Amino acid sequence: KDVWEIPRESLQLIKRLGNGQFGEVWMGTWNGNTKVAIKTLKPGTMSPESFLEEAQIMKKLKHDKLVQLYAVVSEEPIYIVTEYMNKGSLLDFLKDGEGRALKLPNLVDMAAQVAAGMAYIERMNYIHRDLRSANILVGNGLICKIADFGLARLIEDNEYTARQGAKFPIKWTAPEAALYGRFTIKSDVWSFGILLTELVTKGRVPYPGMNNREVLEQVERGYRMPCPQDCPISLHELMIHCWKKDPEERPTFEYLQSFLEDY
Repeated sequence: KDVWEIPRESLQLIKRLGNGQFGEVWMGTWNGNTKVAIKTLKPGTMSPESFLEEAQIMKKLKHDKLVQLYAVVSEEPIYIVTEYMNKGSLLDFLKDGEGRALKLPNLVDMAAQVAAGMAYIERMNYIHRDLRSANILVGNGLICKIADFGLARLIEDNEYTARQGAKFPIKWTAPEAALYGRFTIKSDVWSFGILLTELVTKGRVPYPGMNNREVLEQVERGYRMPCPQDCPISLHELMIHCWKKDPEERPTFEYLQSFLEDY
């Protein structure tokens, strides 16, 4: 029988943690002693086969800076049981005073963690496609992990041409991806670049006064974001590095991981 399969009896949902277009994520315990997170699938929403494509990828990706899969309940409603992160979303962790009081050297640290996780996915020939503050979960001791592999794909030749329909976060998504549906690890690099922006401005929304419509034209014409306040030019140059038009010209997460790891 399946090694990851588990009996819905051993799961005791206790609190809603978040939502999704295909399901609601909950907090609950497994076998009465381990805190877990359950990513359920709303019945009339998506195919059990599809929902499960995320779990399939999760069983193939194991890194410490990546939310780990604990089990799966393959019968409707589907369940994806994973590691529970105390602090919650990086986005909301910054939007307060706990992680908000956080000083640079500390923020740079968490960033280095996200690069390490990305570097792994890089080597694994995977693509996240939805990299950003809200999808980064924070655990105890300022630990940061990448979560939500709903749109993650194993890179074929080198990119992924979506159905040219799905709508992605215009502000975090690279231009060649949202205009040609040409996604690559380099596209996440662009997104990493915008995450720095967030992680550096207390979880502010990228491209302040503009809208997905506007942001689409400036970036295109070659205009990027300016160095955020109390933000070194040093790592803003890192951000403009991540926002280059030619993806080949953008750095690799390996580089990125070390760069932030050194200061």
